[PDB]
Amino acid sequence: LTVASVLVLIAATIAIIALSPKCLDWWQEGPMYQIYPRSFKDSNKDGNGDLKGIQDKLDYITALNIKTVWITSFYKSSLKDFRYGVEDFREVDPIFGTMEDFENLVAAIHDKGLKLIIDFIPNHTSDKHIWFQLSRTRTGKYTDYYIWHDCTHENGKTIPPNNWLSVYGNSSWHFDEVRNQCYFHQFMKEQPDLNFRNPDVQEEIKEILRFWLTKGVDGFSLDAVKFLLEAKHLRDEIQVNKTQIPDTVTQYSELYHDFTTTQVGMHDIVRSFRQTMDQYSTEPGRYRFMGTEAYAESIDRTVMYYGLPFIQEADFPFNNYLSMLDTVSGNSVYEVITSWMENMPEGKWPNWMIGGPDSSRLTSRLGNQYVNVMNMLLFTLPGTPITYYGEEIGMGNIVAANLNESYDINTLRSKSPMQWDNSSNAGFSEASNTWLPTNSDYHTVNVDVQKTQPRSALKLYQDLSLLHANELLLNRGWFCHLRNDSHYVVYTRELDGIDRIFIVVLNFGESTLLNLHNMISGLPAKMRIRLSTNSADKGSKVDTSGIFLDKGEGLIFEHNTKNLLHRQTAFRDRCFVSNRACYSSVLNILYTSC
Amino acid sequence: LTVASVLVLIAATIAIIALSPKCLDWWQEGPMYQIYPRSFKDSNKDGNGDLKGIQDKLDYITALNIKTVWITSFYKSSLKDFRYGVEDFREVDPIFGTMEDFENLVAAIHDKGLKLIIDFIPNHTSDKHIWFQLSRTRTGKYTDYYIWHDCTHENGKTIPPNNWLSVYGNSSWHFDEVRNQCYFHQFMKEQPDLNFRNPDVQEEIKEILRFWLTKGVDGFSLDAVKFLLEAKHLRDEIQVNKTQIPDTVTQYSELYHDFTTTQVGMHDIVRSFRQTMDQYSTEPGRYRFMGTEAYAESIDRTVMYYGLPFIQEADFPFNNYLSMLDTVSGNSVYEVITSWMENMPEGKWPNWMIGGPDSSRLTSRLGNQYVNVMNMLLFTLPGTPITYYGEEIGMGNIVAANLNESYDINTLRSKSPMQWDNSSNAGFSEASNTWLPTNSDYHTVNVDVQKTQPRSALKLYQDLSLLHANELLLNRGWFCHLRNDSHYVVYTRELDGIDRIFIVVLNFGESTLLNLHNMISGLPAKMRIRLSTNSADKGSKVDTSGIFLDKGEGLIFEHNTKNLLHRQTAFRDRCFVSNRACYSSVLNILYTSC
Ligand SMILES: *[C@@H]1O[C@H](CO)[C@@H](O)[C@H](O)[C@H]1NC(C)=O
Ligand SMILES: *[C@@H]1O[C@H](CO)[C@@H](O)[C@H](O)[C@H]1NC(C)=O
Ligand SMILES: *[C@@H]1O[C@H](CO)[C@@H](O)[C@H](O)[C@H]1NC(C)=O
Ligand SMILES: *[C@@H]1O[C@H](CO)[C@@H](O)[C@H](O)[C@H]1NC(C)=O
Ligand SMILES: *[C@@H]1O[C@H](CO)[C@@H](O)[C@H](O)[C@H]1NC(C)=O
Ligand SMILES: *[C@@H]1O[C@H](CO)[C@@H](O)[C@H](O)[C@H]1NC(C)=O
Ligand SMILES: *[C@@H]1O[C@H](CO)[C@@H](O)[C@H](O)[C@H]1NC(C)=O
Ligand SMILES: *[C@@H]1O[C@H](CO)[C@@H](O)[C@H](O)[C@H]1NC(C)=O
Ligand SMILES: [Ca+2]
Ligand SMILES: [Ca+2]
Repeated sequence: LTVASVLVLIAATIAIIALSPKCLDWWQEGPMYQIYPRSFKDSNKDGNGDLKGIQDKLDYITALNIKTVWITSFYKSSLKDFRYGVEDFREVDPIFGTMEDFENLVAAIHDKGLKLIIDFIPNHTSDKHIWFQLSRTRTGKYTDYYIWHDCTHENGKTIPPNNWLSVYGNSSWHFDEVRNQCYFHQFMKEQPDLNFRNPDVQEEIKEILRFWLTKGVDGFSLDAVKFLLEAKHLRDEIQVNKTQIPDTVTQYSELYHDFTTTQVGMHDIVRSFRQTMDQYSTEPGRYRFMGTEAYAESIDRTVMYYGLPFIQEADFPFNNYLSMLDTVSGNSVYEVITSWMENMPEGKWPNWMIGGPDSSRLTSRLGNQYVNVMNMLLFTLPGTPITYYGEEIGMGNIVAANLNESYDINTLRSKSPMQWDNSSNAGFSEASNTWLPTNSDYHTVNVDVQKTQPRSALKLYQDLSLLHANELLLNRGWFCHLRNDSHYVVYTRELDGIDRIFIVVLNFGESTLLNLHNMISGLPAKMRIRLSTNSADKGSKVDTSGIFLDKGEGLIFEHNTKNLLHRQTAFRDRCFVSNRACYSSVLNILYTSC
Repeated sequence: LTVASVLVLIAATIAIIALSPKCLDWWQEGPMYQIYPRSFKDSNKDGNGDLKGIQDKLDYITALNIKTVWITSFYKSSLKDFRYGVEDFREVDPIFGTMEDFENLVAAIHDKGLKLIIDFIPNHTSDKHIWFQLSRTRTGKYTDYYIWHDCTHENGKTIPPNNWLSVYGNSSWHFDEVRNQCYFHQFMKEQPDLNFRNPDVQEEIKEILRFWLTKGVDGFSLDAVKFLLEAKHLRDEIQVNKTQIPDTVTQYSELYHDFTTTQVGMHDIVRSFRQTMDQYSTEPGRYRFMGTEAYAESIDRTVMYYGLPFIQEADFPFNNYLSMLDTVSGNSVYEVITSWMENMPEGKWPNWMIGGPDSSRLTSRLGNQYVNVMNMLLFTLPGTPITYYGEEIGMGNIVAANLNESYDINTLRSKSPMQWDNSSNAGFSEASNTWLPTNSDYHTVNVDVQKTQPRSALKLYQDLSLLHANELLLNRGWFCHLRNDSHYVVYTRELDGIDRIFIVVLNFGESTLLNLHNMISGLPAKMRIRLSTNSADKGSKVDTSGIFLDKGEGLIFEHNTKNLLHRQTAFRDRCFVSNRACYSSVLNILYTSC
C-alpha cells in the first residue's frame, strides 16, 4: 500500500507545480510612490532636495506599504523643466548629491525590500551636451547624431524647411551659426532632438541603459516615446484651420501632427529597449520594469504600448487618465475606468495614478472632500496604484513664484516641498530661502500631525495599502462594475475560491442615497463597512436599502457568498481579469484550473 | 591509452555538433521558377491552363534544378487581374481544375522533392464575396468587415469623404444603394478593401492560412502588404502640385500617399501572419515560407520587412528591382546590387528576380543579346534566384489583344502561353481559340528545339542551376564586388576554406575590352572560363591583361588561391555574406569557427 502511496504524493507535487500560476512580479503587487527629488527632503542644508534626504526618509516609505519609488529624473541637466533636457546621462548634477550618494540610496533601498525606478529621456538632449558640441563642428561620427537640414538664414530671420512647430513655442527648426544648418528640436530652443535613425545613436542609448542597470536602478521609465522618430519627407503638416493664412500658425494646438508623432518604426525602437533590459532580467528576483509614459493621446494609441501576445514591448503604459479630470462625477469617473479596461489586451496589468508632476494637486483640482474617496479608488482597482509625493495627505497647490532659473510657470504648483513637520519650511530643510516656497497651511497638514491624530487622511492611506497587500481579492481578483450612474460608482472585486467579495461604493455626487438592492442581488439585511472614508464608521452596520453617503464618502463592503457576479450570464461583458486563477481554502495554494 | 582515446572521440563529436552551422532551408538553397497557372500547360483541352498541366510538366521543372514553384494566385476570382480580387478563398474557380486536382498536384510535387508556394491576397476581396454581400445588409458580425463611411450621394453624383484616389482610377470611395454608405476599395470598383482593424477580420485570415497549410502548400506569398491598414482620421492627402485646383486630381501619381500606405500597425499584422505559420513549421523538414512582395517603394521601406534581430517577420521581401530596369549598363546594374546588399540587415537572405507577371519580358525589354548575361547574374548572386515562367529561354512579348474578360491591357504581354513544342499553339493546348494568342516566333523558340541543339539559351540555364547547386561557393559564399564601371560589372564569390574563388565578369556595355590586372591582384598569366554565356569558351584560355568581350557576353573564372578579397583591409566595405562559415577540405564538414 505504501508503494502506491509514495507515487500518489509525487503525482500530487508535480500537479501542484504544474497548476501553480506565475507569481506576481514586484511591479504588479505593491503600490508606487512617485517622489520628486528636489522637493522631498534636504540633508546637506543648501535649499534644494537631494538623494540623501530620500534615504533618511526611507522608513516612512515602508510605513505606507510602498513597493516602488519611481524617482523623477535626476541628471546633470541645463534645463530642469520642459521634459528634463539632459546634458550628461552618465553624471549627476551638483544637486541631488554625487554618484556616491546615489549608490548609497539604491543600496539602502534594497536593504528594506523596496524597489527603485528612474526616469529616462532618450528622445532629446541639451545644448551643452558633448554630442551636440561635437555635432556642430562635424567631428567624426557625431556629425549625424542630430536631425540637421540645410536652411536659408539671411540678415533678418531664419526660414524653417517646413511649418513643423514645437510643443513649447514656434519654429521647431532653429539655426546655428557654427554648422550653418537648422536642427530639429521639437521641444525647446536648447533641446535638440536626438536623431534615432542613426544606428550609432540607437546603440549609444543602449550603453546608457546598461550603465544604470549595473548600478541596480531596477528598471526605467521612458519620458517621451512618441517623439522619437519623425517623417523623413520634410512635408508640411495639415492645418486644423484650412482657411488660415500661413506665416501665422505658431501654436502646437492648431496643427495636425501626423509626421512628428507615432511614426513607422517608433515602436520597434521601444521593442529594442526591452530586449536590452531583458539581458539583466535573467535573475529570478531581479526583474526590469519599463514604462512608456505617452501622454496627450487617445486610448487606442496608449494601449499599443502593451505589446503583442508574441512580442513583449513594455509592462504597462502610465495611465495619464484620472489626472486631467478636473470635475469628477459618476459618469466621468466611470468612463475613464471602462476606457482602459476595454481597450487593454487581456493578460496585461493595468495601472492608475491620480496625480503627477505635470498636473494640479488632488485637493486643489477636486477639493479637500475628494481626497479620501480618490485614494480608495486608487487601491480598489486591479491596476498598480501609483501615488504622487505628498498625495497620501491633502497638500494644496501654491502660487506661481518668479524663479531666476528656467522653470515653467504653470505645472510648478505641484513641485512644492514635502510638509514633514510644523517647523520652519515644514521641516523640509533647515536652511533659508528654499528653491520653492512651502505651502502656507503646513502647520495643520503634515505627516507628524496626521500621524498622532485619528480620523485623519493619513491612516486611510496606510490601511488601504495594508488591505491591498494582505487581502488577495485586491491583489489579483476580478473586476465587475455595475452599470453607469451620475451620483455613485459601484464595482465588485472577487476571485474564484475565496467565497467572499468586496463591494466598493464611491459617491462622486451630491449627498445622495443609494439602494444596493437595485444593483446587486443576494445581499443580506445588514452589511458591515470594512473600510469607511471617515474612520469613525468602520465596522458599523448599514442596511442595503438606504445608505447615507456624503459628497466625499466611500465605503468598502465585505460580503460572504459563493454567488460571484463574474459567473452569471448577465455580468459577462462587464467583468475583467488579468491572471485568471482559483483559490483553495483547504490547500492554501493558487490554482489555474478549478 | 584507449580509455583516453574514447573520450577524445566524444569530445570531437560534441565539438562538430556544436560548431556545425544551421543547414540552409529549402527556400535558401535552390532557385524558384514562378509559374503562371493559366499560361503554362493545358490538359482538359478547354483553352486555358490548369493545375493538371503543371503536374504533367513536373519532370521538366526538376530538369532545371528548380526547388520551389511559387504558383501565381489561382482562386475563384471574379476579377482575374488587378491584384487578383478573390471572391472565395476556400474554393477554386472552374478553371485550374477542382480541389482534387490541386491535392494531386501538391502530392506529386512532394514526391519529386520539390516545394510549393501559393500567392495570398489578404488585403481586399471581390464584390461577389459572401462577406461583402452580408455586409451591405448589416447581417451579424459582418457589418463592420469593410471600411464603411457615411457619404452624401444625391441625384447626380457621389461625394467621397476625402480625396483618397485608387491605384487604378478615381474616387477610392464608392457608393452603394443597399447600405447607403461609401466603402473603401483603393484598387478597383469591385475590390473592397477588407478592414483589418476588426479583430474578427484579422482572425478570419488566420483560418484561411491554416486551411491551405493543412493541404501542404508549403508557404505563402502575400501580394499587397502596404495597403492593409489606413489612417483612421479621414483627412485629405498632400497633393504634389500645391497650386493644383481640386475636383481635378484623379491620378494616383499626383498625390502623396501618407495615410493609405505603410501605416502604424501594418507590420504588426505581418508579424502575426508569421506567428500563425510558425505553428506548422515545428517539423524539422517542413518549414513555412512567407513573402511580403511590396512593390513600388523605396529601398529603406522594403528592407523593413526582413524583421528585427529579436522578432521574425518574413524570410525575405521579393526584390522588385532588376525588373523595372529597361536600359541596362554598368552603372544601373551595379547600383541595384549595392542598394540591396547595403540596406539589408546582416544574417538575412537576399533574393533577385529578373522578370515577373507585372513586367515586360527579358528579351523584349533588354534584348535577345542580354538573355544569356542576365541569367548568369541571377545565379551568381548570393540571394535566392527567382525565375519567371518562360524566362529560361528567350520568349518575346505579344501585342495587346481585345479580350472579353476584364483584363489589364498593359502587363498582359507577359501572360503569353508557354512555348513547349512547334505544333499548334506551340504545344500549349490541343484546343483552338486559346485564351491568349501564342507568340508568333514559336517554331524557333521552344523547349524541344532548344534541348536538341547545342549552344542554345536553355543549356546555359541548366548548368547554371547545376553549378549553383553543386558548388558551395555559389550556395553560401562571400560577395565582394569590384568598384563601379560603365562597361563591365565584376564581382568575386569566395568562401573560407575553399582555397578557390569564382570571378564573374558581365559586360553590359558596348563590346569593350577588360584588363583584369587593374581590378584584382594576384591573377596568373592564364585563366580558364568555367561557364561562358556562349557555350564555346567553356574551358578555353584567356590572359588577364586583355579580354575580348562582346555586347551580350559574360564569363566565370575559376582561380585557385588563398588570397580571398574579403580578408583584405581594402575589400571590407564591399563584401557581404549571410551565413559566415568556414570550409574544411580534410574533414568534409561545415565550420562556424575557423
Ligand atoms: C514666437 O517667437 C517670439 C520671439 O521670441 C516669441 O515672443 C513668442 O513667444 C514665440 N511664440 C510662442 C507661442 O512662444
Ligand atoms: C479659422 O476658422 C474660422 C472658420 O470657422 C475662420 O475664422 C477662419 O477660417 C479661420 N480664422 C482666421 C483668423 O483666419
Ligand atoms: C508644532 O507642533 C508641536 C507639537 O505638535 C507644538 O507643541 C508646537 O506648538 C507647534 N509649533 C508651531 C510653530 O506650530
Ligand atoms: C449612461 O450612459 C449613457 C451614454 O453614455 C447615457 O445616455 C445615460 O444617460 C447614462 N445613464 C445614467 C444614469 O447616467
Ligand atoms: C474617372 O471616372 C470616369 C467615368 O467613368 C472614367 O471615364 C475615368 O476613366 C476615370 N478616371 C481614370 C483615371 O480612370
Ligand atoms: C502644376 O504645377 C505647375 C508649376 O510648375 C503649374 O502648371 C501649376 O501650378 C500646376 N498645373 C495646373 C494645371 O494647375
Ligand atoms: C516541328 O519539329 C519537327 C522536328 O523538329 C519537324 O520535323 C517539323 O517539320 C516541325 N513542324 C513545324 C510546323 O514546324
Ligand atoms: C562611379 O560612381 C560615381 C557616382 O555614382 C560616378 O560619379 C562615377 O562617374 C562612376 N565611375 C565610373 C567609371 O562609372
Ligand atoms: Ca525626435
Ligand atoms: Ca486595406
